[PDB]
Amino acid sequence: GTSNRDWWPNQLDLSILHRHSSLSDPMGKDFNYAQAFEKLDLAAVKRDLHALMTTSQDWWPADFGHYGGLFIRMAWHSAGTYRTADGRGGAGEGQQRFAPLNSWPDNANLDKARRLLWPIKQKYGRAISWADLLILTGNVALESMGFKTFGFAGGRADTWEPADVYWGSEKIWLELSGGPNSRYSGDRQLENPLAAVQMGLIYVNPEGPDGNPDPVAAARDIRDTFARMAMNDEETVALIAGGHTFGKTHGAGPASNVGAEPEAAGIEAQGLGWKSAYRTGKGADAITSGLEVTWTTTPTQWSHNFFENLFGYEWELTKSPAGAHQWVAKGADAVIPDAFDPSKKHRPTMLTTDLSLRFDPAYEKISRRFHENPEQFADAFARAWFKLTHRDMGPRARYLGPEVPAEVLLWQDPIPAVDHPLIDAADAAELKAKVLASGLTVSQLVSTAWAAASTFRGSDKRGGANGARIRLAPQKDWEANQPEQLAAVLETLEAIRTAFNGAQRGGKQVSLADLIVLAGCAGVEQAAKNAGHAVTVPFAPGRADASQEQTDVESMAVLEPVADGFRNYLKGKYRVPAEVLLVDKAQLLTLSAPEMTVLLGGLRVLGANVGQSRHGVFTAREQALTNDFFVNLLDMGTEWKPTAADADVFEGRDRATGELKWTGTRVDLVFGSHSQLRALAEVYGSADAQEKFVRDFVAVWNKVMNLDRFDLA
Amino acid sequence: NGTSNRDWWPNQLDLSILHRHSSLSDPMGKDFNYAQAFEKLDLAAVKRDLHALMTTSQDWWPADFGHYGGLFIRMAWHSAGTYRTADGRGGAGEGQQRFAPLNSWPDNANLDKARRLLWPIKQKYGRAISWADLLILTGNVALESMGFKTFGFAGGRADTWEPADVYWGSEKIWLELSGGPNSRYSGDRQLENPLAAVQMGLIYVNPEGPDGNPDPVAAARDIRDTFARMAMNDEETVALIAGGHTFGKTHGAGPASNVGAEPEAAGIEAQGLGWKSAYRTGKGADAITSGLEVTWTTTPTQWSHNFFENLFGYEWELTKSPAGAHQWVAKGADAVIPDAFDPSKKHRPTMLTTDLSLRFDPAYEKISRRFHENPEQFADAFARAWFKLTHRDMGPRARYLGPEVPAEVLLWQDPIPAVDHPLIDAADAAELKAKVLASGLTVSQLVSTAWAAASTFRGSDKRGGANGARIRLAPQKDWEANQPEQLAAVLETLEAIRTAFNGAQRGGKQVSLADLIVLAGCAGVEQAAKNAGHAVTVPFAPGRADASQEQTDVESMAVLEPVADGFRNYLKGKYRVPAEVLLVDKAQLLTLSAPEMTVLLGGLRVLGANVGQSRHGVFTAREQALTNDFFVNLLDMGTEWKPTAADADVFEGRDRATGELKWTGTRVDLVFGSHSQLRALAEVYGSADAQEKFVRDFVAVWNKVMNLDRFDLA
Ligand code: HEM
Ligand code: HEM
Ligand code: NA
Ligand code: NA
Repeated sequence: GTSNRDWWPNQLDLSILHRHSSLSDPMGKDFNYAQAFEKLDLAAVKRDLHALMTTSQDWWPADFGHYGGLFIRMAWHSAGTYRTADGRGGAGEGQQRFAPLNSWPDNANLDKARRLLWPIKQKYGRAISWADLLILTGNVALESMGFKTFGFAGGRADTWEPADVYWGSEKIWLELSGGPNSRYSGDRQLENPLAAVQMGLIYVNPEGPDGNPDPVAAARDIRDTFARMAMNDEETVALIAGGHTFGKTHGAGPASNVGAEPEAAGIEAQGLGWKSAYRTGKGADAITSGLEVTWTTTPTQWSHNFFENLFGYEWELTKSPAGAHQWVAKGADAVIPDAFDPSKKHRPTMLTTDLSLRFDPAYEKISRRFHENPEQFADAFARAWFKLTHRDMGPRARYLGPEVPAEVLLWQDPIPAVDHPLIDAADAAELKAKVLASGLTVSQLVSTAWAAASTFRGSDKRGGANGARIRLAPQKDWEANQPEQLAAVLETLEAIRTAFNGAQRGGKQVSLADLIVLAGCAGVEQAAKNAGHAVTVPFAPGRADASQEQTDVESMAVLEPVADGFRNYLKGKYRVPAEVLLVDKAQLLTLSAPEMTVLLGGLRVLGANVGQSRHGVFTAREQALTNDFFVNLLDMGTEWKPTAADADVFEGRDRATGELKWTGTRVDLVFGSHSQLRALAEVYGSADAQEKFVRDFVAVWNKVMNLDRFDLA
Repeated sequence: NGTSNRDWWPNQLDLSILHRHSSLSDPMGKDFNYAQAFEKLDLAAVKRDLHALMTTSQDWWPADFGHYGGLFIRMAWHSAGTYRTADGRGGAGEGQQRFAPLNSWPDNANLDKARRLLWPIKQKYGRAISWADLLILTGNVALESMGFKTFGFAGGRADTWEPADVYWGSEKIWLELSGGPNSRYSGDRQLENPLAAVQMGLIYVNPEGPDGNPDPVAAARDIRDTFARMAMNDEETVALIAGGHTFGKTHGAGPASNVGAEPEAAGIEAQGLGWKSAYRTGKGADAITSGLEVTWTTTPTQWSHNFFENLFGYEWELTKSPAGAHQWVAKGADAVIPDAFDPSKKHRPTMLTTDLSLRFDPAYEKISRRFHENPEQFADAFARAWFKLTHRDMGPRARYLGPEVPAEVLLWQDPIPAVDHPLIDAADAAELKAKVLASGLTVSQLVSTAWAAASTFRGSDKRGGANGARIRLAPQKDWEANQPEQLAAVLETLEAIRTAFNGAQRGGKQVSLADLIVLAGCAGVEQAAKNAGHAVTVPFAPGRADASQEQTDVESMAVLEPVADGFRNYLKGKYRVPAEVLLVDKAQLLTLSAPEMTVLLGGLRVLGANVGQSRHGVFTAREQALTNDFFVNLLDMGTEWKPTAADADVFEGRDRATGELKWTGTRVDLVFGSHSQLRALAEVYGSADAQEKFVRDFVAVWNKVMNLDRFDLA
């Protein structure tokens, strides 16, 4: 059947904002995963997982009699889709069980691994999510094989539909770079927000870049992709060598023997795929990647044999039985066990990408340190494995269960504990009046609180106003945050704070994080009063203030808003139209289309635009909270045309006289163009809508202010 | 553009249709009730404002003849005109003309203008009048302004907030003529169900003639077919076409190549409008809409009997408009038709091919002549047909709101008689459930009968459902999916219970068969829970009434026959669309989400609801017990599944280790173990902590289905 996307393939896509509705969720509206998980007998689950490890199923027999390498790969791929650019991907939603990830070529045969876990999932039901179970299974694999993990936290609630993630524009799986939808340009520059070299890969190609078996060039791709997943060189080496201490690859025959991926497979395959016609199609005959490498002499036991082999041999370029490029140790004896025939041994083998860890000079230094000092290796891998598998989990307040590591890690964006009584409702009223008596304006207050709170992204639960990181580097100097204006606001609020905190008894104090948000709340109430309407904006205390030393400035970079349509801001010129970036921002903020619409129309009239731009400020009562954005946008008495200077800026003129009334950007005018968004704008621009507009604006503002408040969850 | 799952797997089933229209996309609060808003609207004030608008010409789209009435009648007829009786989809009832694709169909060109003219009134009255109501009300006021007395009007069409998911065809080219790679025609001009238009982007037919051939006789065939697929017979069809074309004009002042992008394709600066034209002033006298240039009557802004005087009073010659389209001009006629803008110009009478159909098709000619000779008959038929057109998708009369609702009950409304007696109470319900369970009717029989009765409902046009007890009447009683012999036996037993209970009452209390069928079904579900060891309560609301055969139009009922009902593992024949797609379509008509579809189907399988007692998907050894066995067995990896060599749509589930046959299933059964989203939902209900959740969710969805048509309780 032909669909709107067929007819109008470039039209904006709002359905990404309405995913994850109560309609698609099988759990009741009142289900709380954390409450379920907190009563799970986690130790029982781990005993069942430990037993599974060596309980082979004949439909996918265990290599070496142990599923631990398969499950480590499964967990690494669950986490391994994460990109720092947008926070999207990662293990936190269990999306490996849905399309497309369940059918990526790099996820081949992980369908088998997840099917092996259905009995346990069935047994414990809603008390352990698939998302949590994939990671826990990887940890138990590690522990069953003699590796001491760093810990584990539960709390990843399951999702029920595919996420809407941009994974690239190629139309062919695994397409090599330089096609019509190439994700590379320039001198091998990978397009943001992507963090993989080919469509359907986790990070890099195991043969080498676009299949060229050069370990030195492959290392460049490794470094780039892993940095786009928030991993540095030490962590990268630790992870790759750690993982490839275990198990094996599968390439026993030609790939043409492997059939349809799960989403393409017949109904009878019951959710599995990659059925293979090569011999038995499984076990000793399995084909996954097409490579046939076994790294260590004890694939089912932690060891330091990976680096012993890597540095103890020179390596020769060869082909697997499927024709893939891979490496074999020169002159070596047959010392590696076969996965099924106890009478057969094999030479040491390596991937191109493994040899990267010796042949890239910076990696070699780390690898040599880890080979000489395997205890350093083990501790770096434990820490990296916990970061890999937790990087999208959000604040430590979300971590559940008895195995949470106590050590606070800089990458967690930690927030200090609160050790003092909080302000009450009368205190909050006192502080709102003091803020308004200071002379800070509605625009100042709104804009500051907006800046602080709107760094949140629901993709990885980073950002938000908790921490008061807006006062620290690098947030205080981001262009969108108007650094000179911001510093003046913060100085005034810090003086209010000092004065209130100095008058208290009992140890009650207010943090700057809370006062920044409360102050914005006062600005919204004041704006409403300027419009002739008394409203109270909700406020929940309990945010704390992080220090500079507790803030990783490099990792915070990815949270800079380079496009924030809510402030009519674009840092530079992008290929993607500004309205598309607005809906992307809205999705990261967890807003629906109605919420996005009200929020933006209110922010325009409040003075939230960066630089005090008049674009979209369709009011003569700026700093009053009215629906004037919508009534003026929708007025057919005004005609709009792009300016000669800038096609992305439009003038609104009176249709009869030509007199200039307004200017606006694409982000402003989309609300009067897109048929769905216009329908929303009409509700808030109707003559009965003043009360509704204010109430819904207050509700969405409070939602934004609370996005990172998992202490209140 | 970014690659999507639909790009990778373009045939994989689409569940998002079941989760449209969530609370997320709706700007109104979850407790907004449009009916309550509407009932406090000052409808008379609205109508005065509409009357004023008719002659308030805007310079960006100047009014023909100084009166927007013809544009607004066309706007309202196109709002209603997308309706198809096959699935009940389309029509005016959701205001979908303001969203894609309908807002940009070629046949809806310049109706963007019409809607924009109505924004000030919409703004002024806000939530108290929906767009969907306002489009039809405007059409009514246009007719009244121009001297035609309407049959009435009902409000209550709530607005919707995103595009509906309707199959409009498979063509990938607007307006494609027939016989292409995605043709909606095969055979001897057989239009594919559920479609009710000849070309992609048309309302019904091509005004030049079939595939552009200007033959009024063959055009008539397309008209009859498409109109019938919109629930309209010959009398109604002639009344509507001639009634409509009593007003206004078409627009074709220059070549079509002058007309730019439709609204969904236009630039942001167009602010939601489209079809900007570079021909002269682009508007008014110079307007280009269809490409045809026809004005039917000597008074295009006043109700008249001139359409049929012209149609029969002249012989007609084939000509071309200024844009090159085929149309007809009256041979020898004087210039008697006014110009829309220049008082000094007059024009000869002109007609479309499809208008000439009403004279050259022999059946239509007889009706046309009758209307020409008896203009009061014409007026009354058009009034009634205009009301039907604009209300056919509104559902039971209980939904109709406001002071202008016609009192007359019309057959097409599938009327249900008023209840005029006390209803059964809770003690009575318990007494009747006990009687039913003591009769020896089985769980299977009770569940199946109530399912059959209630699951005819479809939310597209709000037809069907268990109210009325139409399952006992023709044609429902004879539908294959309803198991006519079994059904007769059940109905005879329930009628005997009914008669015995009703005969013992005082005070006028009685129970309808419609309620008893539903109550008996509830008792079946209760019994099945008991058989599983579980206490359970199934909610029941009395108040259904029994309709008569005479209140039940058998031909209109035919389109409600389930030819595919995955919930009973039924498919009447072989179809091109795979059975699991048909299941999701049926769930959409039933208003079910994916979790509800899932739980419902797995429970109905174990209760014995399958047609013919088929064992397909009956994955239990305790049939007639309400358990989650369907899910636990479907998900057991100890079973391997393969299609049979006899029928590739039937699968055998064998023990993986022995080969022993354990079960058989269809595509509708197995999709729950294959589709990645459906399987996720099956896993919840197949978990060891899920038995009570399954029962409680099943009871809820069952009750939901039993009450779908209960707009008396709304
Ligand atoms: C440059 C990065 C990496 C590359 C190119 C890569 C590549 C691959 C490939 C091609 C396979 C074989 C799949 C198959 O045929 O079955 C595989 C297996 C595996 N990988 Fe990696 N890998 C990378 C990093 C990792 C990381 C970070 C971990 C975990 C910490 C990991 C753990 C594993 C394990 C445990 C296996 C064995 C699976 C089994 O025994 O079934 N790898 N790797
Ligand atoms: C066989 C069925 C029909 C066909 C092929 C048809 C075709 C058309 C076409 C091509 C136009 C010209 C559009 C333009 O260029 O502006 C039009 C105009 C119009 N039609 Fe029909 N029509 C049909 C039935 C209807 C019905 C059922 C009604 C309403 C009861 C209706 C009412 C109108 C009116 C009032 C106009 C004039 C619009 C104006 O003045 O702007 N027509 N029709
Ligand atoms: Na994420
Ligand atoms: Na409909």
